[PDB]
Amino acid sequence: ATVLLEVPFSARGDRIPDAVAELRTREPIRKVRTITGAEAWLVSSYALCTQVLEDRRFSMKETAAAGAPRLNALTVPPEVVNNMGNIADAGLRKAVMKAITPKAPGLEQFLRDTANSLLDNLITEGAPADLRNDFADPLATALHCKVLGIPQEDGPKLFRSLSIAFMSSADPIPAAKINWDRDIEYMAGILENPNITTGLMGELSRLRKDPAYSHVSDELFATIGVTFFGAGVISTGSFLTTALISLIQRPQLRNLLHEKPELIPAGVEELLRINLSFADGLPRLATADIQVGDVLVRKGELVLVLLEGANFDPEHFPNPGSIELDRPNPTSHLAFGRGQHFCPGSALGRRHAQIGIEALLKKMPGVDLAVPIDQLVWRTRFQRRIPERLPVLW
Ligand code: HEM
Ligand SMILES: COc1ccc(-c2nn(-c3ccccc3)cc2Cn2ccnc2)cc1
Repeated sequence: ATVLLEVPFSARGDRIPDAVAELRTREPIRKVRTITGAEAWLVSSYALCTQVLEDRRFSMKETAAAGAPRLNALTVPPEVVNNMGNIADAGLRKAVMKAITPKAPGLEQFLRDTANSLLDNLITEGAPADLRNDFADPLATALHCKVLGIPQEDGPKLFRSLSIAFMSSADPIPAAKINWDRDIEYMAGILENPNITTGLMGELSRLRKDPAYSHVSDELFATIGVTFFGAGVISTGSFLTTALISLIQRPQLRNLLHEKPELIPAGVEELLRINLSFADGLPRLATADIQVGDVLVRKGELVLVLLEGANFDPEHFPNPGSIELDRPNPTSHLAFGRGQHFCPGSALGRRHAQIGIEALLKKMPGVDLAVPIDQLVWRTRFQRRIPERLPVLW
């Protein structure tokens, strides 16, 4: 006898398990057991993943309900699971989304300067260099301090919350509440700090004192800062890191993008499509009985939308494991989700990766792994898949 199939299948971010394609072909929605012991429906085809994400009766907010089957333990207060809904109800969605576009004058040049300085320091120190800890993550942290309007010198401490905040744990995490409360206190202080006049926090600070927002809570304002810093930094740092592995693995593509940087946006779009950064399916709780493929999902059941299921589906992306810069449907992947909860930072995440890669290829055109790929250490029980270190030479 065997036990019910357990998710996640693998913490490795450098290869997709053969099991994904087998499930997609034979059982594109099928029952699995999560790390908490709960049962869930794992959805692994493009067509069914899109159906789930585009039907709001598969609810994000209700995943936080007491007694629900859980993918993993909450690491934030349950109301924060509905963060974007709370932002919209407060009348803040347009202002938040304007503050986090990569369009602020000087932002791209800031990103370019920061990337180049980080790379110069690695060259001075000599190979091997760690492109996660000493390039991709600092670049993500610096970008998000700039976008939020907060001091660069505060970035490192805020960053150090993230290896716990973004755990994917079977049980509640005591350190997560310690760090959450401290970071909330920090952002609350930022809102009262007269030096903070730019970026997302500068704008929130002004709206907070505007009569049209006098009954929006100070807790929500601080929460926006904590959640956008954390989600943005973890997502961009982790995506860039694993994208760099996929690029290093492909010397022909590396050289092409070095020789024609105008193709970097199309290359980043394919790197997004093939990215394994999300460690778990996206969770949703059914609020009605809904037919998904051959399965009638019942009200109250947990559904997990496997992004690499959709993004490697050959019915939608032929030759799915190959980076092709000339696909006719290049942005139709689900790397940023789909529907009501589509990533509000998508443009910023694209630009972070594009500029980081452009700078790396100019400074280190011969970049290559400094260890055999099987020597990378894949973080476990985390909401992203990332190597603990990414050692390179050039
Ligand atoms: C390449 C980088 C990024 C990737 C791959 C990514 C991926 C995603 C995905 C897949 C979702 C949907 C989650 C779901 O539907 O359950 C999402 C949502 C979200 N992302 Fe991103 N993201 C990235 C960058 C960013 C940045 C830069 C920010 C903020 C500065 C950000 C903030 C958020 C937030 C707040 C949500 C929740 C949206 C909602 O619930 O409506 N992300 N992201
Ligand atoms: C729906 O927009 C969201 C945005 C962010 C989060 C989230 N922020 N942080 C976090 C960030 C910084 C410090 C500490 C915690 C962790 C999560 C993800 N998480 C945990 C439990 N359930 C979801 C959530 C929603």
